[PDB]
Amino acid sequence: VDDDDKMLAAEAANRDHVTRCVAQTGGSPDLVAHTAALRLYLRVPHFLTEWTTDPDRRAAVSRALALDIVSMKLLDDLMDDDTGLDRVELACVCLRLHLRALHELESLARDPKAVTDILEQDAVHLCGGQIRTKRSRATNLREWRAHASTYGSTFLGRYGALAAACGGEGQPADSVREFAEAFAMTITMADDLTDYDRNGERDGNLAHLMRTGAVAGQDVVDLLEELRGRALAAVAAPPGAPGLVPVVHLYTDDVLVRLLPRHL
Amino acid sequence: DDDDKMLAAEAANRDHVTRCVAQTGGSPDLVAHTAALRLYLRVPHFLTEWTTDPDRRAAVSRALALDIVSMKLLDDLMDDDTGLDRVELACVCLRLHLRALHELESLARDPKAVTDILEQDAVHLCGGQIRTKRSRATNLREWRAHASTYGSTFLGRYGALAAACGGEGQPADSVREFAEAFAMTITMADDLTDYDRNGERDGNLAHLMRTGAVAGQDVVDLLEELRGRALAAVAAPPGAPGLVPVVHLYTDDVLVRLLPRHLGEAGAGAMATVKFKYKGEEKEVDISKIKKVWRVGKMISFTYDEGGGKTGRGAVSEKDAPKELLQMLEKQ
Repeated sequence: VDDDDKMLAAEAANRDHVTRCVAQTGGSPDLVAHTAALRLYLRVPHFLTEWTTDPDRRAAVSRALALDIVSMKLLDDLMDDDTGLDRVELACVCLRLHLRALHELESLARDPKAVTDILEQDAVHLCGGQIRTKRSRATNLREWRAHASTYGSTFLGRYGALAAACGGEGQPADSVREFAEAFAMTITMADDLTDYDRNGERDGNLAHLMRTGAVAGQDVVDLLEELRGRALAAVAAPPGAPGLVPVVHLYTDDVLVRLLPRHL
Repeated sequence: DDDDKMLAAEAANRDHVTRCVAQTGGSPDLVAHTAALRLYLRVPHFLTEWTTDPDRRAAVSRALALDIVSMKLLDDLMDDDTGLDRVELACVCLRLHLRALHELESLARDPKAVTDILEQDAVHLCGGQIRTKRSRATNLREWRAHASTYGSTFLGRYGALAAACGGEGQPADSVREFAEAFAMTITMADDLTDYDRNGERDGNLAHLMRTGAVAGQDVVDLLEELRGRALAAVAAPPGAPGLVPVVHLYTDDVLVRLLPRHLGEAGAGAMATVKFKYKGEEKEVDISKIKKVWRVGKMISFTYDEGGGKTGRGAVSEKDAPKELLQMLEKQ
């Protein structure tokens, strides 16, 4: 039973916890399905909880994070209003999953108060950030990374801090967060370079800037190597999460080998 | 001076919310939108009426304002008909909500009380709202059932939070009972108002009333039941007597101002009458047939229409004179 077996079971367990919850609160089949298809979002909590030694606590935190992350994803579906799903269901399920997550996370945190501390702390930076992102679209790598740092990095960094706050001891809280923020940007670039064709995205989209020449391929390669570097470092801080090393390489190499060639 | 406290409270909450909206990147339009939520911003003052420490009362009142508004922005976002920017709506919605959670948890008796309360009937509230829009109501019973989740349960939770964060002397169950009953009185008022302000029709109480699907007298009985429920909760020790005029104010407004717009010609249930014996017979006439009426000592004498250019006559003790007849006296 290797790490992949733990990852696959964590993902399935998070998916089930989420769908059960969407369904008991009125979610339509289409919404339950939409929810079941957010694969990475359901998997990411497993990486964030890699520093948690108790297997039972880790599964509990993992699925509580999955509930809020999916919740935020639905809130995001609600603002783009482009999924064809019923906005009432989207809004209601979004609220329901979020409140259940607060309940679950607070019941696992050493200090229940730590949960609302973390969520409030850079709430302005994350929310005001998302507004600016959608207002002024990016025109170069500097502007892109800046925006991605809020809806991507700050977004995941928060769940990083929560996983540390609800994971018991032996948790290097700042490294868990460092990890999530660097990893979040690697995957945000991935999404950008996948969503160009799957969604027909243009304005502010990194793939678009790449093709229109506003951004150089080498710069993009450098950014990825920088993020890889930052992620590997974060997981080497004591106590350390060696399990995440292959994960960092997996997602980074994929953007390099599979996705970048599609734009250059 | 409770009126001055109530007004100040609303302004204080307005201030706290708008600054918060502004600090997050909310546009002037959105800021104005939330500043216009008058009753939403005032309601927290009613919910914290049992809070003895003024400084704590103000802190709780504004934290509640924050979340109540946020939920209102969430609702604006699902209807997507305000013309406001969906991104700002979603982001400000989340930001205010997260701020409210932080403020409330800081005032709570117990660390888990805020999230316990929000989780408790979260499914009831959320699936409740989904079903409200999924199946429009077709009678008073159905209207009331839907209204009990997005109105009563909705405000009931903030009633529970006011009690949880308002230190000692809070009759948790009563604060919430008030919130749930008052929320429904307000919800009926919105329906009877928004019929014209918004052009709302499906599942709308005023529409059900005009359509004939719901009877005026039943609406009156419900409002009376709700006034009674609210008054009782407010009477429970330690008591919040200051809320009494408030309860009557809102209930009477629905009865006096709003209801008549949907019933018209005295939809006050049954056509009132006057019973009397005349020339040895049992007689009863509808106030609608009565022409002239005057007093002679404690007796009320009057005439009326019997059918055609025909005119009736009669006299009854004032003790047996219906309210309507007695009013016709003053009005004559």
